[PDB]
Amino acid sequence: ATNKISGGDNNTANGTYLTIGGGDYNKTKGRYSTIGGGLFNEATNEYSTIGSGGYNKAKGRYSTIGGGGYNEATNQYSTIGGGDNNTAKGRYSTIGGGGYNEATIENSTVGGGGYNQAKGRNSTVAGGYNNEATGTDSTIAGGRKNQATGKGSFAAGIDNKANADNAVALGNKNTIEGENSVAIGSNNTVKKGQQNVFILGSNTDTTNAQNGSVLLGHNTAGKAATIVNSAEVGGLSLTGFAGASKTGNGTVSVGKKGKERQIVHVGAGEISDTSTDAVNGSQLHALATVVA
Amino acid sequence: ATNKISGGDNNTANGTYLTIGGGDYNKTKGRYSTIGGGLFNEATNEYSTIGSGGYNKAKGRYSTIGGGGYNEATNQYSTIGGGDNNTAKGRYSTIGGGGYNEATIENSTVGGGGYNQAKGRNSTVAGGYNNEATGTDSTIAGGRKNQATGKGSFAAGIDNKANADNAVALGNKNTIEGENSVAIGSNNTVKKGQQNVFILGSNTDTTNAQNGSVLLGHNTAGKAATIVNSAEVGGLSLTGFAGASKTGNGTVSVGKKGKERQIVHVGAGEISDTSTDAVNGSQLHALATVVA
Amino acid sequence: ATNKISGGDNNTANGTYLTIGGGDYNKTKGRYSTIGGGLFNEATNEYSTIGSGGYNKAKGRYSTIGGGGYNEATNQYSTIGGGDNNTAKGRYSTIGGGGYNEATIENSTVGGGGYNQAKGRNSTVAGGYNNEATGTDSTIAGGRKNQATGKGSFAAGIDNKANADNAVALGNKNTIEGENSVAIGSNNTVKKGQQNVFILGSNTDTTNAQNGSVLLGHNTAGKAATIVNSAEVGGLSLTGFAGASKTGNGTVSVGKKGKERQIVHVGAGEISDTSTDAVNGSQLHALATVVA
Repeated sequence: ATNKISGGDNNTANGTYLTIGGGDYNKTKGRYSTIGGGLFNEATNEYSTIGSGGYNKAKGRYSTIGGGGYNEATNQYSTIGGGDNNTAKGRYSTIGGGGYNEATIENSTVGGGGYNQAKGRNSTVAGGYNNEATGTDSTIAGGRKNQATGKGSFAAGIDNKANADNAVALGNKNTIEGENSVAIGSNNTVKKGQQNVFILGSNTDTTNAQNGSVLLGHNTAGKAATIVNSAEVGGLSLTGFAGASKTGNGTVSVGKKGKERQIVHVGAGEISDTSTDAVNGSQLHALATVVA
Repeated sequence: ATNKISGGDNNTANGTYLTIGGGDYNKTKGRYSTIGGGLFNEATNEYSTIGSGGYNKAKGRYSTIGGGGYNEATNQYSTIGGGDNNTAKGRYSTIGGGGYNEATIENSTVGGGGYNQAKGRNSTVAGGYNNEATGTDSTIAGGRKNQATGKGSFAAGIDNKANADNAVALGNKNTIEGENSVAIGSNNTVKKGQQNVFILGSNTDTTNAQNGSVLLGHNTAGKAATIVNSAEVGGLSLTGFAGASKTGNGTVSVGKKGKERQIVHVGAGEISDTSTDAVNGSQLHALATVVA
Repeated sequence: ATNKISGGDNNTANGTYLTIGGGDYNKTKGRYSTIGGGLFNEATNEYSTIGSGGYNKAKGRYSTIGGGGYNEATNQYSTIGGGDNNTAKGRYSTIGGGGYNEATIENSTVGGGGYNQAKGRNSTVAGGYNNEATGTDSTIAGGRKNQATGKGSFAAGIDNKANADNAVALGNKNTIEGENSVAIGSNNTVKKGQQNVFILGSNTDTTNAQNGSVLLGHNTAGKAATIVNSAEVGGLSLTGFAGASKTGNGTVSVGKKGKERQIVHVGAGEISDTSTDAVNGSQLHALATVVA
């Protein structure tokens, strides 16, 4: 006799200090739970809340469904703002609204949009469509058809995969499955076992890119690092080159075979036997002048 | 006689299983709609919800307004968490809260903040102020005065325009209106018809940057690619250069005229007639040594 | 006698057109405020709203708390969707849900997650864990333990500090405290007084990087710019170098001492006395051929 249920013949209460504002076929269980009205809403557990709408289920302690239809807030401190067929079943999980979204682990959030999944702990999908953040601390800023399965990974745009730890995939069709790698632009792939690779470009060819490679530009291809201590030009040998690195660091690429790029506005580099500064045309000219 | 309306003399119901918790001047229409209380709230259609507040309008099926004032949730599965003068009129559209925000198409989302507009399908504005995402699958992460009119474009910071397809504008005053281009930093412009341009820099001059150009650094200027098959130094001709590309790929720029940059820690490149590897100072020194 | 309070012996109303749907120990003050039910909820001021739950406080005009526990919406047009111990005390501030989140200034937003703080005007934290956006127009896209104290700054991933104006920190452990700088990758530091520095790389050494420096790649180190007008190789002097810039622009770095990187697919640059185009191996070979 502590409950305030009113409205319909089929509104049922099974507990203490429950309230149903009206509508019909609404169930309440537990203690201090509330349904504002609507149709076929279930608010069980302690201190749960359903604003209204239809076929919503707020099981779990301190759950909240603002309204809409077919939403399910399960688990402690869940929140669904509203929308269609949203499922917040993580602790402190949040779905702002939209359709068919899932926030399934502790502190996961979905801002809205459609068919988004925040499945990682502390993962976030701000909005967009068909985005899937699975890694711990992963983020999808928005867009469509992104994946962020990496720990603390970040993805935004269309069809990206930030699918290794600390992966950054920005733009369109960037696939990252190698640790600590970045791809910004379009159509870029960093495969598993290609580590520390950085791409600011589009339509790159990363077949031959070793670990540590940097790729810049449209149509740029990776290349294996070669050790060059010396060279021979028709009997004449040139020895003592600096930067003939033993380690496999990879190479900074600015184009591909047949589609090379000029590097412009380069300052004059040191000319000495230990110098690893790049050389510009005026410096080579200077020497060629003497060869007259 | 299936309705539960109570509270004020001016609360009106026109339908089946409607509920008004209290307050005054609240209207309900349709079936299974609910107003918790407050003032001048309109909940029409089937299964709509208004928590409370004032002058809110939840027309449209399965609409939800949590509270606040002057909010309008129109169209199926709309959600407004609360706030001032928010308009969610897209299907499954969402506005978390804030003031004067608009989510107008299917699956669009506004997290909060002020004067934000998610007008593209699957578009997202997480928050901030005066941000406008118009493209399909476009994203504005936050900040102030951003635009994302491009399909699957991405913008964040202050005063950016990701206004071409797959455009990435990050930081302050990056304007992109050329396809598949990226600008990260400050004060960068990629105009319409400048395609595949990548800028990691600030205050760049892109007047002379052709398609495919890469600009790195503060004050960096673009430059037109030149074909250089050979050169002549005082009667002496040097022929057979590799990388004298016929195609217009653009050029990687690291500075501007008068403010050139050295490129440092460059590994020794191949010295052969097909070599497109960059050359360091020790390599030029090596040859100069022989010229003694 | 304009109020509709029902449910418990300890539900109190002190104002006009207030409503309490049920539960117990709920307080209402002001005009047109509403509590759906629950336990120990306080809805004061004009047009405030509490859906239900426990120990929630909606002071402030047009406030909204959807549900959950221990939430406090203070100040005009505040919104808390639900969750645990959230505090929205800015004008038009928004918290989607989650636990222990704070939106404290005008137009600030927290999408969800845990221990997030939007303390800057127009600031946004989409979600994640322990993120702190303090700057005006600052953004944290998501992830864990980020800071964005800079005006219009942007951070995402794990443990970043976008802590200067227009700072972009993307990935893991990027620290930016220098004006208009960008760090994308892992373990990068831009200190106060290092301006206009751009890093696309990881584990960089920025001790010797001057203003305007660009660092590319894993393990890349900055280097001070040197003026090189001429050089001397065993009595032979080479004068008239172009790009011997007087200004301190900094240098583009591609590696570090002992771990240098080759730059590959470089187009042939102009060979003239004003040429600042980079030189490739085939061009140096061409000259070496003549030295036979």
